[PDB]
Amino acid sequence: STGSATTTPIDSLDDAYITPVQIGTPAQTLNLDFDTGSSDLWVFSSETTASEVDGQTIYTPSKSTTAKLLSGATWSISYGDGSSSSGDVYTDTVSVGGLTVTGQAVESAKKVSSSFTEDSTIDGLLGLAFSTLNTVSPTQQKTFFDNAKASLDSPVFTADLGYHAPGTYNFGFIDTTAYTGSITYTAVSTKQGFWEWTSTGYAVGSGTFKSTSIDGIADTGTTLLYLPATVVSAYWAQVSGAKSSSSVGGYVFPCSATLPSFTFGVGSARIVIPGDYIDFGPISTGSSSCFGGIQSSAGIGINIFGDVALKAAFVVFNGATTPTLGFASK
Repeated sequence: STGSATTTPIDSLDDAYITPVQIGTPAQTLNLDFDTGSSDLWVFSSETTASEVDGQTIYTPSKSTTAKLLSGATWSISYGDGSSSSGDVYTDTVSVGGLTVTGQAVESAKKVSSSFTEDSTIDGLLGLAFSTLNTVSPTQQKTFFDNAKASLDSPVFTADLGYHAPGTYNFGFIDTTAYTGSITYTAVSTKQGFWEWTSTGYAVGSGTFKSTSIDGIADTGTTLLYLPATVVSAYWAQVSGAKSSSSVGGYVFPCSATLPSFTFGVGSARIVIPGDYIDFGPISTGSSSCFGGIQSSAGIGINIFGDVALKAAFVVFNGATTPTLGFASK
């Protein structure tokens, strides 16, 4: 089997991407944030505290003939941005882009933090990291990808995120028309439960490439590119007037600037992030100070190749017995 679904930016900045997902019988379609940095499929639901729901589409298990309470199971998750959610668990039929999993754990939110409430466009998350991170207790549950894997033509999914445009998540096949050149594959460590890999270096604009190992995670659920303070300082030093602002919470730059590109290494290959991808616009409405798309990972504890990086590439998440990551230009 295979699946193919379009993923669409939630706003004009590409702050996140939503992908329609069919849950239950008859289908209830929710728009979920596919997140390769976590491993819980959770939804706004009929059980979510009413005051914490503001415009989201909810899953109502009582209206699904295939829903079953997973008795005794609870979940609770906290994300790197400080947001959180928790609740109980149902199993139900879940389909993405024509690919169907029966008996998928659908984690129903009883509580969500304010950031989720305030984002009316995201009806929940669909985790695509390794199932070892799943938070369901006392019986840990499998991700949608893990459940689908044996049925897939090939044990892979791909992320093809657009810049200010829709893109595609494919399951079970590599679309050879979706990228240019060849795909370069690189080793993955699953020790922390992430799609963790080591970039071979970077360049700023037309500058020379610096060969250096940068361990990080491929995370579709993180908006920006978070790299070591040395790397980030070298980037922003090439932008007149750019500075790190403690008040704002990172690097800002004059909105009048033209940003240089940023290149990252994948083995001997190179992925170029155009300068425009690094512009996240005014810090507040009408401001002439703009927020940077490359930020320091210092104090996160991990480097994160988020959407800013991933959307410059066609990315293969290879879930074979020895997982790997592939990157191609597009």
